[PDB]
Amino acid sequence: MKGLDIQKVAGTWYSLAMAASDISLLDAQSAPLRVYVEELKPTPEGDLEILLQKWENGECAQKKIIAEKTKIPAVFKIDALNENKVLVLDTDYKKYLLFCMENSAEPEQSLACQCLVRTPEVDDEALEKFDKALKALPMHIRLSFNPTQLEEQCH
Amino acid sequence: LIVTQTMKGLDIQKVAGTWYSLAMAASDISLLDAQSAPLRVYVEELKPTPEGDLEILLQKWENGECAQKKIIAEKTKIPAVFKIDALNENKVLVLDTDYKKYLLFCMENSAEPEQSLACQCLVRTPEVDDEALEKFDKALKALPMHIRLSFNPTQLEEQCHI
Ligand SMILES: CCCCCCCCCCCCOS(=O)(=O)O
Ligand SMILES: CCCCCCCCCCCCOS(=O)(=O)O
Ligand SMILES: CCCCCCCCCCCCOS(=O)(=O)O
Repeated sequence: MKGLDIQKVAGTWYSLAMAASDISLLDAQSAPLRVYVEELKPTPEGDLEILLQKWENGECAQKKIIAEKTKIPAVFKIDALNENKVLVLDTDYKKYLLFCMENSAEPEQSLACQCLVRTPEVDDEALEKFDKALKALPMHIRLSFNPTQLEEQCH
Repeated sequence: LIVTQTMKGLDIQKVAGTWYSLAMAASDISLLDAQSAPLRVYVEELKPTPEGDLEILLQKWENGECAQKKIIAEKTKIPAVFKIDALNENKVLVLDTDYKKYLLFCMENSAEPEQSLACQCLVRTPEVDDEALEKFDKALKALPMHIRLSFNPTQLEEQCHI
């Protein structure tokens, strides 16, 4: 996607759907890449704070990741445990956001994608765009959640 | 669910032999998610019985080993529909097949049809058949699936798709 206005993706988001290239990365509620985005907050430094949930050590834990802008407008660099690049595939700011995360050292084995939406409702158009994008990427696991799970901690 | 194969009739003799679980999908994530999830089963062989029933050799990951089991799917008065004695799955529905390449089937609890629904795409050889996967996806479009899994040929050739 050509260009991102960070100010315009601020606020609450819900992880409506996920997909990954390796099954074991989303294989469990405690799988390494099973993360639920909650809020995107621009920082005074111009970076993007990501508030998300992850099942860790037997509890739903909050994690804070900083996405720094790069020379490519849709690509960010995150200091995270298992991923280091986030690519925003598509967004309308107002309804949905499609992104992918990967570890640049192992791009194929680490690729995961998510469909984020602004409200805890099944956005069929967002899921259609997400599936169309996934058609061209080597995904072997796909997960989708219902609004009740979307309103629960760690779904 | 529409058992499309019911109209065409099912010839058990022509489904005999080796099969590979290329893809699976389920309405409830927790039933198919983990490697030891209850409905994460891998069909190995179909063997018609003298009674017209269908013996099924399958693999299942349990307690850090995988295990093999033989189950008997019993014929019914409706073609492509079978009864299986399992803890919480009791009906197998053969959605589609061409006998020579792919076989789309589903398993469900008739008592709890939607929360228990799982479906699989079986193929004759350990290769990715994207036509089979496309028929599988078209069938899944009308089912309330929330998890989908597909495997690569090496996993197809491995015990328990390890
Ligand atoms: C019988 C368990 C019910 C748990 C419901 C949790 C639903 C959240 C999404 C599925 C993750 C769960 O996947 S799991 O394989 O780790 O259980
Ligand atoms: C423009 C912002 C769009 C990105 C929002 C979601 C990115 C969060 C990625 C989590 C990485 C998880 O990394 S991990 O090491 O904890 O598994
Ligand atoms: C070509 C048709 C193949 C049909 C295979 C059906 C496999 C049955 C798996 C039941 C899982 C067991 O679940 S349980 O929890 O109830 O024991």
